[PDB]
Amino acid sequence: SEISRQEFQRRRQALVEQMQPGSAALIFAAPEVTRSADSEYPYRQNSDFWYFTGFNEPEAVLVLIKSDDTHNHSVLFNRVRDLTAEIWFGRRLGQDAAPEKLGVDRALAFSEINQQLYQLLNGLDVVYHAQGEYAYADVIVNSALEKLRKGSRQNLTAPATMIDWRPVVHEMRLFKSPEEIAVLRRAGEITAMAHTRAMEKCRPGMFEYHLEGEIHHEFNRHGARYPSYNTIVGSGENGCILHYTENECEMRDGDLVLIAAGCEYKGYAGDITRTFPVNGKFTQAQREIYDIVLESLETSLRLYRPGTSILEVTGEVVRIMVSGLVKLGILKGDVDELIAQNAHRPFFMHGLSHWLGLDVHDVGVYGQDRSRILEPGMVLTVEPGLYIAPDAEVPEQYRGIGIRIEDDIVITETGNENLTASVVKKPEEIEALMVAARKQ
Amino acid sequence: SEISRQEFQRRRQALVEQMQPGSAALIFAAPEVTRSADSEYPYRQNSDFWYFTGFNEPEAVLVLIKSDDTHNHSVLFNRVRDLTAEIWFGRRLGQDAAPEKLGVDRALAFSEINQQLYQLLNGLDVVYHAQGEYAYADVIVNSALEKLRKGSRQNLTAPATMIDWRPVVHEMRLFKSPEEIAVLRRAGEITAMAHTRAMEKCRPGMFEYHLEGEIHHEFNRHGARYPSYNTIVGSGENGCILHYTENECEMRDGDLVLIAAGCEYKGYAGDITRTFPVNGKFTQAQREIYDIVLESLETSLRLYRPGTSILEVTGEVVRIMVSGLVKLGILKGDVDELIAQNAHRPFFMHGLSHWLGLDVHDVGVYGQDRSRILEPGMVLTVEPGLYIAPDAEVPEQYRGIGIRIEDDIVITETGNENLTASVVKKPEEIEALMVAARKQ
Amino acid sequence: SEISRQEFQRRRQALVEQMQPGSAALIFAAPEVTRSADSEYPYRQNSDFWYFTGFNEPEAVLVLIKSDDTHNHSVLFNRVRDLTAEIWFGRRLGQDAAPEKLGVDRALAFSEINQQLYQLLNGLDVVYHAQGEYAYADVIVNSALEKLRKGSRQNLTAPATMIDWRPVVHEMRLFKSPEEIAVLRRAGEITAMAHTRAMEKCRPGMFEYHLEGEIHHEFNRHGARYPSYNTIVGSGENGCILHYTENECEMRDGDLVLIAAGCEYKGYAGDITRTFPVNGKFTQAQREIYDIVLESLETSLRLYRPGTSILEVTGEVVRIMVSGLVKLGILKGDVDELIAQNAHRPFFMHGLSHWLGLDVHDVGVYGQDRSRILEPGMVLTVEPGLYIAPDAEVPEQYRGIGIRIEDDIVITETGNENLTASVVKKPEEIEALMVAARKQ
Amino acid sequence: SEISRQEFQRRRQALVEQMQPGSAALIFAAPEVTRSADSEYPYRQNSDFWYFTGFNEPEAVLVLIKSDDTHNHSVLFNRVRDLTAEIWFGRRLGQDAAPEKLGVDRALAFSEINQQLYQLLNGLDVVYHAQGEYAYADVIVNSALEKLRKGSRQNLTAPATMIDWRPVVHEMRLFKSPEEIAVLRRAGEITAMAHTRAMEKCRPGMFEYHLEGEIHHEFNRHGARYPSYNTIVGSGENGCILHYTENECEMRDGDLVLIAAGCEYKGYAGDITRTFPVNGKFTQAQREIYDIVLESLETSLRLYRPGTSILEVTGEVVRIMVSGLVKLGILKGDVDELIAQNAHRPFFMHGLSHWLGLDVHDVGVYGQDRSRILEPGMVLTVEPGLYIAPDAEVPEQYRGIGIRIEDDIVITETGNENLTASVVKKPEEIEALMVAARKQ
Ligand SMILES: [Mg+2]
Ligand SMILES: [Mg+2]
Ligand SMILES: [Mg+2]
Ligand SMILES: [Mg+2]
Ligand SMILES: [Mn+2]
Ligand SMILES: [Mn+2]
Ligand SMILES: [Mn+2]
Ligand SMILES: [Mn+2]
Repeated sequence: SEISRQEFQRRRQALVEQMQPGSAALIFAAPEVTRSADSEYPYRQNSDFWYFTGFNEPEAVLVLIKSDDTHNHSVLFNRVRDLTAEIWFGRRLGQDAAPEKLGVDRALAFSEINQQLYQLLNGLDVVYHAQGEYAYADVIVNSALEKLRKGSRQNLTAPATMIDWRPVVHEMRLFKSPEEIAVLRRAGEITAMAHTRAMEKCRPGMFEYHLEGEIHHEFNRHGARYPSYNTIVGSGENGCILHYTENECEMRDGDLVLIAAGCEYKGYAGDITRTFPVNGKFTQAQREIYDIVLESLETSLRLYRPGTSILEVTGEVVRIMVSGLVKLGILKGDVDELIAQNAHRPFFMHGLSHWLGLDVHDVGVYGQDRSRILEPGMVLTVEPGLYIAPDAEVPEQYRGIGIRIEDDIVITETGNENLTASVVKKPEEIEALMVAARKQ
Repeated sequence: SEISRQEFQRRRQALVEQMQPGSAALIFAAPEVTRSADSEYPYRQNSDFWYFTGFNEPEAVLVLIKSDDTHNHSVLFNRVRDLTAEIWFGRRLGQDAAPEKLGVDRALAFSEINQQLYQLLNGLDVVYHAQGEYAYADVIVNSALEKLRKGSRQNLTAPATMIDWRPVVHEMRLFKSPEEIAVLRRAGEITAMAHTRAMEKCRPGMFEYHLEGEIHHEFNRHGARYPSYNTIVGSGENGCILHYTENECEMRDGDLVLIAAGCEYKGYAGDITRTFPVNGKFTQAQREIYDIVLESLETSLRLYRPGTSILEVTGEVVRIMVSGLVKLGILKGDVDELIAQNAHRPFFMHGLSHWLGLDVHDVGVYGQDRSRILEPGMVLTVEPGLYIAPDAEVPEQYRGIGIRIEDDIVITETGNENLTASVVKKPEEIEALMVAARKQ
Repeated sequence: SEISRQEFQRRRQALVEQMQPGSAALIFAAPEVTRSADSEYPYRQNSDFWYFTGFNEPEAVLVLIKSDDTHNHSVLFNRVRDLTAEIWFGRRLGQDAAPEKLGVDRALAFSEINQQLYQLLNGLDVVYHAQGEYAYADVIVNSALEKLRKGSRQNLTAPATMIDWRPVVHEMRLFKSPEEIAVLRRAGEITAMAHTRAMEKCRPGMFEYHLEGEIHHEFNRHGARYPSYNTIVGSGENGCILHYTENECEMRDGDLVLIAAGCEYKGYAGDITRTFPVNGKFTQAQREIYDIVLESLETSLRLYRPGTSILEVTGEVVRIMVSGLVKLGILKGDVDELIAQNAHRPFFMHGLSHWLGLDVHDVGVYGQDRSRILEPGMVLTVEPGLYIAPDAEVPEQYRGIGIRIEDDIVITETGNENLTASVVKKPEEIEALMVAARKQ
Repeated sequence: SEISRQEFQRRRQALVEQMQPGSAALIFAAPEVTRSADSEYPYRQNSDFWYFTGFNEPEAVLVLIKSDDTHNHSVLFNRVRDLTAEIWFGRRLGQDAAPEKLGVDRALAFSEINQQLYQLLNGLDVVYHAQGEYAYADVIVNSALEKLRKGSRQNLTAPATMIDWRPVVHEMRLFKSPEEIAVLRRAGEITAMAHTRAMEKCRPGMFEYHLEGEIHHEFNRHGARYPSYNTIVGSGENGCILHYTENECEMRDGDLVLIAAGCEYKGYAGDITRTFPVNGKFTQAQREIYDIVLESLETSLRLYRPGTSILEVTGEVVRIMVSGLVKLGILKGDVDELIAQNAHRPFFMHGLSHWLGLDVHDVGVYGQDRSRILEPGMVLTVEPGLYIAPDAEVPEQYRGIGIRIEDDIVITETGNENLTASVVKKPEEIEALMVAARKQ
């Protein structure tokens, strides 16, 4: 699946619909980024710029002008075409093709932006700009307003009101359209297929990085060239470190392995976590921690629906975890007291769920302590985990265990749809998958 | 292979050996880098910082102080240890472990650098600093010198002489040690193995990006997690674009495919280019252009040795190319005149060779028009190419063809060693390899 | 006269009255300014900061917070008291005295501003700030908003709307109160008294700078320590240069001298220009140019009233000037055509009138081509001039003559009040004043 | 007196004589400076720029290039001429006149500096630059070096060594030439004449600022338009504040008045302090403190000579002060112990002497605790003072007294010359001068 021109158009109109009359919205592209010396990282367009343009070039600015409640138009600044530059660093849209390709009214050369932008802004009342987002953008916008302010003898005037569009735009991205969901559904399928391959490929003696390569190859072959975030393969005690990306260790028979990987497909992010035995068979100590994390996930998946919140479902997961850990002797005392003492926090120290979208940790307001009432169209992760440090004062068999199980869901009219259930998580189904592969 | 502690030590002493008495050299680490929102790219240490420390953390500064011709010592500023931070973003060396692990005399907290650095610099005559390399570094160094200048009532004084260490350090990196060469030799083997796999895997109907995934998987499985540069898979007319990285097109039976990929192994870069038929069989038009590019490579490999230069070997390649193109009717006129008219340049528009090392386009002085006399220990690429644009006024059969063949060599006492000959380039050996794979 | 506490209070309330509910206005003080090395210029408070505080310290910020339509309060950040610092660089208000002295609700240490300001702004909808006014201020405000934006996990939120208060505040300053006018009336008397002294003191052989010293001494003795702008004493051909401040030349018998000086009294600016013979007797050529400039001034003073504009009165002055210059042969042709050709502009090349107040070139909107309808309370200068360059192609006797006559007026309910008529401008009254002094 | 072209030439050659072969020295002019809105302070050229050019324009850069030990030349960047701009903001030298007027080899337009400077610097080994002196200068120089560094394919190269010229240039300014001394001698005469006038004019009932106006008028009439520093008139308890410039108080019969004023004449600074009774007659308590300060000055003036130091003469002054204060009961205990306890410091808390020159607090190295051996040609102030705070626990009659007496001297071959003895300081000679004036 993909995002059509029509959808990019609707999004711009949805934004403009909310802008005041006599205003201009300025959305800048991401700068290129050095990796070392003159070699650069693969380009990643700014998410908000991408959201409105589907245009993957740097040195580009969308300008949406609203004259009144029925009049508005779009100017794109982008790089001019250049034979030399393209024979080297590759094709560019240019100005001729831009209006038709991107559905914008006008297209001007980025090199002229300092001589043009202030003219577009002259006489307006409001300018919507994301201050401090990019330095070069602030330079451009401040430079344009200075011309207008100091140029009253040339009958210029600056908009006196600047407004952050980020709250507005991020509220928009918080609610996914059917097109967005179809794309995310596929990023789900692709990411899940990679996690299955990792489970099937893993043998003791392989390195954590070998499963990374397997996952990335799978993303790639389905047309998801880059991951959504730096992949984590934490075997053994490395699984207790939430952002472990060294992936440098030999995987040992007896250890668990926590794999956290996500693809980026048409800009949208998959994000799955699966934990499993390197030797294909859970031990009793591993099962005892795993069944608690799994029940937390399965209950959350039953509970997530419109009307509830992340805060609320989290309360149910806390209860499941404290109760489970008491029964294992990892915690001692009354369950209810232990909850009010947050006794779980040394072992489960992150949130249950985050928004998912163009960014893996997606934009949108959570509300105080994530108490926001969920509504259909919201996409989020469900990711309970338990992490018992190597030197935790608990029964020995639980020390140095890190387990997380993460799924991606979308809130629907009567509950949620699970986008990542195509990769197994029930421990017997994991063990069966892995036994199958060792045959073949 | 790898780089030992001893080697990192020697390098620092080699630098200090050249510093003046009463001086301090300041080498800063690379900053982390955003990819989108709060997710970051995989960390890539500054090459010069890596060269002297083998230390892959940000927020770290090497300070080498030379008191006189026999007295000198090293202070490392690096991040302090922090349980919380490491449970999240992963392990850190800290100050306790640093002196022993990295072979430095002292280790201080980066957070204290503003309160400490000016003390280290007080009373010196010279400070070696790479101005404009990183903004945060310039802020730190300028801030330290301002304290010293304005603090004469506290008996402080600033070094009045600042010197760029980059010329000195890059001259050092231009000459590889036996350890460096062993590492580069393996980056050669790994990169070559990937290009062979790409040749064996390619079928018509596959996308350019599918061969990218095959190459990256191969790098990964040999412990080269990231490439040295953004991989190019240019099939058909896409091969005429020198930095084509979209890799988005279906590969067609009849087209050639130019694959330019390199691994990064222990920090050092492989860089290979191979061009071949998507269907495993060169056409006559393809052979006619390929044999010219290949003869250029084979002659260059015979000629490269101590005493000659890149400029000089390039002259021989120009002659081979002009002569070849005349015989095909791509160029008309006297060969010698055509050379003095640079008639080849529309078709071969980049250099023959670049330095290779910690950076793929490696540091070191080429001399005017790359006329520098080569010496043993120099590592460089040999990469002739011919690119006939789709709309070139030449016989039709040559239009839209892009061919390059690149090998990595090291200059030795009596010639060069080819690090990448383990992947085939003779057209019959390419066709044989590909026929073999299609069986299976 | 002076400005009371009550007036400073009213001004703040007038500003707040116009702010939106749930907003904060941030007004910063001027930075100290180096003259050479470590010696600084006399401090000059930012006019807008002065306008609301009457507080002549740097490192100070007024914060006016509007909670709703009946609730609002003021926090002043200012420098803490310090015995050492004051024994050196002089007294400071501190925080204890500030609420009572300046009539503000709270007073905090400027050194704490980064730790406090974001707390004041948390949860508001609008912040009024003058962007690009001072660099240190922008750093402070951007820093405060970044904390609030990135701090949603600490239940912080930034105002999404920033608004320039300058248009609002400058509209306020455009209309002077009775207190302001009494002060300006005295700045008028003082400035006029200086121009009379200059006329009485001038002999041929004195230098232009000697009359500067006389003027400044007069300002000083009436308690106007500094001038409003750099004083101009342009004798002879130096009078053709509108901002001639070298004042370095010997004044010659036969030349005219244009003196443009203004005092600064309680922050408010006088601005007078008078031109006169260095030898106390106008020649015929001087009278012929002088009578045109004078009639322009006298007619303008009759015409200036509520209902008309500067543009309109300027049209009458153009007519007077073109007609006068035709009769002298300086211009040739029909008067009406010459006006439509702007034939006067080589000789009268600046505006007739500028707003006067806390700044000599005072704030407030002129409207296109200064067409704004005048209203009572507006203070402005009336300053026609004619400047015949030394090499102008006109009759010899007019070359190298520069004459301007400037008065300060305030628009009243039925016309204007002249604040500077206490210094003579009729040529016979100038000559009489000067003859009297020579006795002284 | 004044500074000739020849002297400016010698100074440049003296600098070049010390530069390395293959180097360029870059000396930038001062930027204009805002006072309020669009009105600016009187221009004050950077002292070091003035020192080598005698050129009082902004947007100007001296470039001294040293090719070898006998070859060197000067390029001045300065503002181009412009009719419009000069008819407004006044005359400019331009490029045509500059070589002859300023004795430089070449003169280029400042507007071209970014396109030219890097060409001048290309291929050099050293560039002398004052980093952090002015922001615009650092931008220019960093910009020029970046072009050269990144432009090796255009056979450019940057000087790898940057050196601060300030230590070198300030050592030069520390030793005044006969021309400089003649100028300083006159700045002495002028400043002294102002202090005499202040003594003769002062009556009780006058304000501190009235004597400021008298002093400035005197500076002005001798052709010293601006003071060297912000004038201090501290009567009564205001005299205990070392940098008291409010000068806002009525001068009371019975109080002392400390006047600290200095002129700026041809760029060079006078700096005199005199203290005296507002009513022309010292009381006994005033005499008792005054005679200690005066004996300190008179002994210092006998002692200052080549071979001694400021530190050393200061030791003698400490002894005089401690002994004097003991005899008055202001200090109790053994004199020698009290000295080793620095018991004087609450009452005499600044240095005895500072370098004087183009800056009042002039450049040049003092050595640790001002221990530098004095040599002929050094110009410095001699300024002992005693300041008894209003709430000091000492006999009542001494509280709230501030007395300083400052003279300017130049070290000669066999002692010093007093430049400011033309204004009286013996108390009977003060009282006589003041009685004479009252007749006016
Ligand atoms: Mg265990
Ligand atoms: Mg073809
Ligand atoms: Mg004349
Ligand atoms: Mg007393
Ligand atoms: Mn997640
Ligand atoms: Mn290459
Ligand atoms: Mn005026
Ligand atoms: Mn002094």
